[PDB]
Amino acid sequence: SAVKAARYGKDNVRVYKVHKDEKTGVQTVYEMTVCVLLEGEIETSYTKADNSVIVATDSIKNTIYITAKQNPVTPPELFGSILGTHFIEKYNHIHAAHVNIVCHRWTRMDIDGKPHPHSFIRDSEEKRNVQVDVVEGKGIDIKSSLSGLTVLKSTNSQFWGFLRDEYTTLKETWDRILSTDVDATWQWKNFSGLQEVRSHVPKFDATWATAREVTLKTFAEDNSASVQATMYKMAEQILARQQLIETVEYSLPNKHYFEIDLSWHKGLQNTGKNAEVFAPQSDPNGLIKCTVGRS
Amino acid sequence: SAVKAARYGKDNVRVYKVHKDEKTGVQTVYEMTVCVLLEGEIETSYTKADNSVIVATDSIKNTIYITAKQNPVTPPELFGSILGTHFIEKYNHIHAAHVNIVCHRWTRMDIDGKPHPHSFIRDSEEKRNVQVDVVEGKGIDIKSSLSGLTVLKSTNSQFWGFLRDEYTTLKETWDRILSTDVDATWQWKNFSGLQEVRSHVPKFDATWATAREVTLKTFAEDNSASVQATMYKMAEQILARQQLIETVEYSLPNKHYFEIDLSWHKGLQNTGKNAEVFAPQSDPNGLIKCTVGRS
Amino acid sequence: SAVKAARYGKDNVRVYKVHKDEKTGVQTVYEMTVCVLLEGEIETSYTKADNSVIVATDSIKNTIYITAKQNPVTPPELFGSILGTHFIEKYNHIHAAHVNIVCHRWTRMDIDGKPHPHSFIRDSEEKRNVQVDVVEGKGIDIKSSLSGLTVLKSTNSQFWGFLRDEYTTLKETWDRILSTDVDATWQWKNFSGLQEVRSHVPKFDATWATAREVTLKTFAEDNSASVQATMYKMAEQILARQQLIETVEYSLPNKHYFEIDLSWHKGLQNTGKNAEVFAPQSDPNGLIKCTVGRS
Amino acid sequence: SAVKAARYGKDNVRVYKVHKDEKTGVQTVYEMTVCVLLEGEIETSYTKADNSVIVATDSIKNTIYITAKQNPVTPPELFGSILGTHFIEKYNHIHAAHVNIVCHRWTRMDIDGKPHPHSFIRDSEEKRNVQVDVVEGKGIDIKSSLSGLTVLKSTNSQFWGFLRDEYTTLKETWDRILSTDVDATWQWKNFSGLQEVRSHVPKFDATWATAREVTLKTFAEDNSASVQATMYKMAEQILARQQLIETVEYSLPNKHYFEIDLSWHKGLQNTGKNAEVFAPQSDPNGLIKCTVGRS
Ligand SMILES: O=C1N=C2NC(=O)NC(=O)[C@]2(OO)N1
Ligand SMILES: O=C1N=C2NC(=O)NC(=O)[C@]2(OO)N1
Ligand SMILES: O=C1N=C2NC(=O)NC(=O)[C@]2(OO)N1
Ligand SMILES: O=C1N=C2NC(=O)NC(=O)[C@]2(OO)N1
Repeated sequence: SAVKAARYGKDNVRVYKVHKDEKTGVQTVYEMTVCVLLEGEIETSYTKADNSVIVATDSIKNTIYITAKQNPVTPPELFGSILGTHFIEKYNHIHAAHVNIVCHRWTRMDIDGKPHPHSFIRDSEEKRNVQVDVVEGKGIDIKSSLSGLTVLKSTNSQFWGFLRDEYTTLKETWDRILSTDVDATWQWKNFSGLQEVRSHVPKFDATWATAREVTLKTFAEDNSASVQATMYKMAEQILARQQLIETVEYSLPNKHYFEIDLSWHKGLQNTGKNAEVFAPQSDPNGLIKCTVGRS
Repeated sequence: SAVKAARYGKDNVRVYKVHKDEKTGVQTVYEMTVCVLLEGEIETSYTKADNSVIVATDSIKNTIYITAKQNPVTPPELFGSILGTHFIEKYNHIHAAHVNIVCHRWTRMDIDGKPHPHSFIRDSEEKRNVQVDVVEGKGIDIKSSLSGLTVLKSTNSQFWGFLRDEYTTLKETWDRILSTDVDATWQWKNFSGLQEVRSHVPKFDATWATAREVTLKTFAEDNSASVQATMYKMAEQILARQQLIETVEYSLPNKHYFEIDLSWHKGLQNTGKNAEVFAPQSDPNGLIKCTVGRS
Repeated sequence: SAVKAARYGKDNVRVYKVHKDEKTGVQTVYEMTVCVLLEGEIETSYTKADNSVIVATDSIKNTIYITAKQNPVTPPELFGSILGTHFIEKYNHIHAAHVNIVCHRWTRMDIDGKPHPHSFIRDSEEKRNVQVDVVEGKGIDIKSSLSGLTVLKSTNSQFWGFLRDEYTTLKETWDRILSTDVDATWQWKNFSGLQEVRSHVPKFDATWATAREVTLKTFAEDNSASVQATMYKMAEQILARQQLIETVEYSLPNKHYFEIDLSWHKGLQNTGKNAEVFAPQSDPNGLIKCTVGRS
Repeated sequence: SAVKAARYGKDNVRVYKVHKDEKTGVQTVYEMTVCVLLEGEIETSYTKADNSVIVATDSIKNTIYITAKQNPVTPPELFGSILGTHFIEKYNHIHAAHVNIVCHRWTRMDIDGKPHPHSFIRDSEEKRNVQVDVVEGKGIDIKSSLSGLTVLKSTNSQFWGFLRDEYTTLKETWDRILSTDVDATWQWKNFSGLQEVRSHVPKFDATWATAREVTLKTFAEDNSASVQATMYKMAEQILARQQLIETVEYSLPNKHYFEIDLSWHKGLQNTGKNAEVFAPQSDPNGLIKCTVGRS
């Protein structure tokens, strides 16, 4: 037997950082959960009880905190690139570092209509994430995403013209609820190293903002023929607005809201044009995926 | 043996309702999770296999949806009062109805700076809740709350002067992080029935808004001596602003963010005035409670 | 305004303890999550920023670990009584200690049919809990429970003869699935102090074992007329087997499994006597409660 | 722009099935959660609002229940192969079906030392899973796994000889706690179709049992040099016991239990040989992975 694949490291590392402007008094906070997994010439730790090749996961944890102390933690694409680069440069025998960062929201409070200098609210469980793979001799591969963006529209969603056979019970509809939890990922052109990542730094926040804006506006405004058709429009627009993206991926649950026929009770009309009260379904759920690239 | 207490009903009933203004096209959505538990002359269902006294939980579910179809679902204090009153009026042998409602956020989207007529975002997992106890001959007892309001301030929190003995390791501090998940409850004067509840309807949304506003502003602005001292200020202000409240209760975790001494690594200074990177602690957590009333 | 109620302390304190028999080599592990909340002459911490009355929650945490080091952690009723007694004895101004313990399962592994001396499996997420309220001048009040015991029977559950009116759609049944998550609590006679608790120590494990045995056997063997009728039988049996219990409480969800009519597809018969494939319903769920005492 | 990848279907489909032996009265229950995602000539549903190519996810749900009615649901490898094969055979334009099944435990109760004919306990949240990818022209690729198997050993775990540099604070140890949640996957030789899968049916339950047995015994008996070294031994043993497996993958968190120095309190000794009370750490956690194949 032989080791065909191996990686190891520290997961679920919670990190907070504060920036304090002593001149203005304005403080800004960042909170993340970080995972770093390493690959390299580590097989003997598995096959021969050779711990000499192991950079302890505890040490990886320490390194995450040290790197956050010595560098900006934003944008997460940059921080993850710095962190991953560190491991492959510091340790000859480590040849890849896989850095996942989940960024938690701490939005500055407005109090009596003015932004507060040091108070924040978790205004959504929506996350901004990165997956930064630093692979020695193969640059830096970055996937950026937003996830946990939960939305609903109460009309201007349709679903008709789907295949009908002996397995089909679903009624066609021209007016339904659509709700989802958006998971949207944009995959960057490979970067050659940390200099090239740094050279594009403003594009990371800008592209995240674009992706979010396009997602919301397209969801709100598209009189949707299907989840498939709507999500494709989102992806093509994001690709058109950032040439350093190669692909955009969406993964969207269709979180069903079922009509409730109440006509058995005193002839109450609660379906079709009269539908007001619905049963949100926790499960099951449609799950619709696609990855869009350029032709 | 004998039945000393009993209640039963349907829990975890998800409910959506839409309102459609056909003139303007503006749609408004409401989503809840409802629990209704009944008490009454039901002991023989337990002791004698007498199901004749049981209003089936399935029927309670149906009734929740019917009541939502036939009545406003907002404010939740009103909806819960209507729903609870129904059971004690409809069924002679049912003498209490305990209605819990969790209201989920669906905040209208702004698209290109304009409110969208039918698209919504779950802008926070914060909930607005009610507990409405309709007890035959004893009116309607309502507890309103907000919960899951997660906040952090990066300075202007202190904790010194606490008891120090042989069990104490905690250092005094004059500048720390404070973060919590706010659970705040206001208990209304007993209402005699549904007419009296209806007579105060505007006060429910207004008092929720007050409670939220006071919580946020006091958290942001109080240079906090302790969680205890800050939460008391919140409660006393809410009591001063609504005379139909009898008590205000807060339950606040102290979600600790620990300094990380990095001085073992190249003399890095990350404590005290130099503290920038912290370790959020998932557990354990302080838990601080109080109920404030009028003197 | 004035403080009508207050308590505070440390929640979510994870604790592991090992016992090592150096003679035999057999090791035994215990794992808990502990919460201790204190009451007393603490109102000025809320009203006057008086921290002198606060035993820091950090110190309460330290005390939990010290007490676990210096005492048995089993049975949890005893450990909680020791821990609660400590606070009211050590601190003149503290007059109640509220101790909640959740015990996690670490069941010894059998390897090649022999119990292993130091290896364990989390064989269920079922918990054994206590709530120990030590109140100065009022002894020690203990509620013991088991929770998260998830069971299903595939027949020998019925539900017919329930009230039928204009809100009822549920069909009567003489053969259905019954599944629940058992939460069962037994409330002990008040104990005068720690000596009296200690004098009954063997009864704690014995009564937990009885409660579990009775729950399982009654669930399995009762051809159930309703959740109500079955749970009452469990409670009355437990009361008959331990005179130092005053009441037994059950809280049982009815975790519904719905038939699926497939007759629209090629006449497939999957209802009534032909029902084989069912749809487990995540929500909503019936919730059935009762507290049984002696007549 | 163009669709580079797409798949869609129904997720989170809960399924129960009962088998009833009318001769013996013994009933046996199965409960799963199923996901089926399809690929094929579906791009126009995304690009052109062409729903004609969509087999509705609702219909996929119906098909799961119909297939469970008409076929065995065990072993899950077989059920998933039947289900996946159905979609690629029934629909010309569908060319892959990706079937994930999570199997939930319903272990038969023993009551008064005898197996009960129709009562079951969720004896662990451990799962048995499959991932069955049926790809037209490319057979059936099956990955089988066990997950959520939570274990702890209180000694006979070591970790010393790891790399030490300026990022390292971790003390070497020759006696520590090791706890993990086992996720173990075995990847089968490609099968040509459903006949070949059926021809190996007994091997599925047998190999799952082997994997579980080896995991437990190796964990219990290996005086572990590291998670890496122990998990490799598990994988090599499983490969040696089933030649139709190509690889075995483990993913193991190192769920840390930290010593608590109590020497600040009355000289209490709770470290090293005197360590009895530990602090389980919820996060962060080491995460150790490897995939083992044959040389
Ligand atoms: O039943 C279905 N209903 C759906 N709606 C949709 O937009 N696309 C689908 O493919 C579908 O996803 O859930 N299938
Ligand atoms: O250690 C403590 N630190 C705290 N901070 C606080 O505001 N009050 C407390 O009572 C305390 O709550 O967590 N105890
Ligand atoms: O619809 C119902 N079905 C039930 N079954 C039951 O055992 N008791 C009830 O009161 C019931 O609880 O869920 N109500
Ligand atoms: O700090 C570490 N401690 C560990 N223990 C271990 O068995 N292997 C590691 O690589 C390690 O994983 O968590 N790193």
